[PDB]
Amino acid sequence: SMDLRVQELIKLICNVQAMEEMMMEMKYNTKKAPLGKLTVAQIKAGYQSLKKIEDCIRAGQHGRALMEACNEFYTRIPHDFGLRTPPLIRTQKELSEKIQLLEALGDIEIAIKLVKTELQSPEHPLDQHYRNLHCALRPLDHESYEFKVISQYLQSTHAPTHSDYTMTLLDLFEVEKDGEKEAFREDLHNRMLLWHGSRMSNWVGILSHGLRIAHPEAPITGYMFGKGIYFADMSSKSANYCFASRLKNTGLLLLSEVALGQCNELLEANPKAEGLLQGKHSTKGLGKMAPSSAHFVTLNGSTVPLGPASDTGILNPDGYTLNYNEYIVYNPNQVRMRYLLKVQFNF
Ligand SMILES: Oc1ccc2c(c1)sc1nncn12
Repeated sequence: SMDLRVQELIKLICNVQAMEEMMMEMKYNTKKAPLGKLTVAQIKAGYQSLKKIEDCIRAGQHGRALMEACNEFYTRIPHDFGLRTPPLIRTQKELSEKIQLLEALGDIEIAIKLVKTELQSPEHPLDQHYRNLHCALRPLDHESYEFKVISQYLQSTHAPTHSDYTMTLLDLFEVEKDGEKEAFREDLHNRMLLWHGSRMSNWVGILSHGLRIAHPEAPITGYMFGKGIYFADMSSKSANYCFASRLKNTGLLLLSEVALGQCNELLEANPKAEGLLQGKHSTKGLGKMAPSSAHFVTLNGSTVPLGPASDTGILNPDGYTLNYNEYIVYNPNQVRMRYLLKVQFNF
């Protein structure tokens, strides 16, 4: 039967009640728009509505035109603000939160289809849920070399500007998504083992379908370097995207092999960065701080950029400089998911 540590992981990520609660925390109205009736049509219409809001934000047009565009969004994607006036979506940050909400609904839509029982199946439902992921998860020995390198990568690349929590590694799984090896660009140079964080609602989607580029209808300004798959070399930069809290302080972190090839190195946000590649295989947003190559090690022949991070001396002379690197590939065939960390956030 299923390892007890794998059963606990599946039970955790397949919990629809937890998805309901995360959605209610993001102000989505699960009473008016239940997760059972969630569709890709509803989400796509939501993205279309956020595009009009993006246009108002871009132009500095608040007031009544913004209020009308926001009502269309709240009609297409029901929210619960109780007795409060529904707030305007006014800042790029606010727009990003609504893109993240629709990205969460997309992975929950996948989860609701997958976390179904068949009468005829002789399997416990938990077992059926795991089989339906088409993704092997194997628990690793805490005395193993891999666990030691991954513990060090987690701790040594916790950024100094993310001092509101530490992370304790509760457990570690090897990930083997069916088909991901066969698809992967093994040929490409510059293969790095990099971080990705996501909300607890998203892991069924990510493990069963892999990391995916943003929806085509999503507002382009939601994406600092366009519609690719985003990774960090600093554990805490990625772990901030877990959105864990004091009350929900268990999250997951993913390590993937990312075939970066030649990076187009950029100093400032450019949502059209995908077009600027021109023969290059990835975008690298340069940070002020990064692990130094003197501390690099390998795991399964991928480079692990162990910290501590130090000043890169990179500055954007005409803009904000990223504190930390980020890596964007625009094709899932440049990603191979490899490890899944069960992380206790110490707030
Ligand atoms: O601009 C971004 C957006 C998302 C994102 C990063 C950079 S690095 C990372 N790790 N998990 C999620 N992410």
